[PDB]
Amino acid sequence: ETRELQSLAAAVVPSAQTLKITDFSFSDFELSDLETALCTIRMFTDLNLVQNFQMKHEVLCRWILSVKKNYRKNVAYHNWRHAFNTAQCMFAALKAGKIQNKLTDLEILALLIAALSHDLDHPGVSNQFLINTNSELALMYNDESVLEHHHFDQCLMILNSPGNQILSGLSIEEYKTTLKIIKQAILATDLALYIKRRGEFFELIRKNQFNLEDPHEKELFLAMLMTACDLSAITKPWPIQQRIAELVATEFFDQGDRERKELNIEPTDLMNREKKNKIPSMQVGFIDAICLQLYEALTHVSEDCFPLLDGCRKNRQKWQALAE
Ligand SMILES: CCCOCCn1c(=O)nc(NCCOC(C)C)c2cnc(-c3ccc(OC)nc3)cc21
Ligand SMILES: [Mg+2]
Ligand SMILES: [Zn+2]
Repeated sequence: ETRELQSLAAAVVPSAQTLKITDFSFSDFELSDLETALCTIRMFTDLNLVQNFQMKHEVLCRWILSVKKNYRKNVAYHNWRHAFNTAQCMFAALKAGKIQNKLTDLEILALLIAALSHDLDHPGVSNQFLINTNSELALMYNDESVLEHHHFDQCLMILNSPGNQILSGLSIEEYKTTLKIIKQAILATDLALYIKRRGEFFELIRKNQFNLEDPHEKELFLAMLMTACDLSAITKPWPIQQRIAELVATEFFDQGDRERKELNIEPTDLMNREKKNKIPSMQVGFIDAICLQLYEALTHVSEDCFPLLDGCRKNRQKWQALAE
């Protein structure tokens, strides 16, 4: 929409301080859609991406609105607000968490784009569901990280669309490198790839062998940072985290309803509204098994990332009081 582009491109962009986007405790709940788009421009601006990459304001504005438009409004959790919150957590980890200091402008550019694009056109159903219902997407990508390959395909489509080419000014070598980093960062959002690769990351930290100058270690770190940002709603102050967990559960139960109606199966506990009683004990298990070690490792990388670990520990204690 041309009208929405004009509304955004002609608007004054408030400061990062005013928008509170540097805060790990940030909440999008009170913001209007236009305000989330203004926050997004501010993220690109303050990470020196607009200046460094000579980005055309109108093009960046069109791209943000195209990304926002390509998230489904009938998806409870994996929608524009979650992608926006993931990017905000990336901005906070880069600024407040001091991750910016450890990466190049090209990596930062790729991470912010990947954070905003990582769930593009998420259908609100898991990879397993798409393989189960024999969906065309599952066939296109050989049942491996189906959604994640699709999110990158949607990301590229937007980047290649007329008037949305925010990378048009990059040199050919920079452009190819950025797309490769974006692709790897989006694929990293598949929790199966996080579990597969995390052991190597935790071992590198434990042995003090963690070296960001090594290209293989750099890619591994960017993958871990993507997961940390993706799951970051689990680290928010209790009331904010509780409201998002309700959306997470709503999406899982919506898939379960689809499985009951289309496949005639009793869904897995995670996807079964009738087994909503398992939520608190399952949240404790998931935080302990998946979340804590990741936030611990990121804090070892940069001490300033501690609020993510602190919030995760506080939420674990709260969910446990509900489950016990
Ligand atoms: C609330 C719904 C019930 O959650 C139960 C716990 N739980 C789970 O058991 N399994 C998940 N994924 C599939 C299995 O994965 C294995 C373990 C690798 C799973 C995925 N995401 C969340 C989540 C994320 C952010 C978030 O932010 C607030 N709140 C909850 C929780 C999750
Ligand atoms: Mg995803
Ligand atoms: Zn996500």
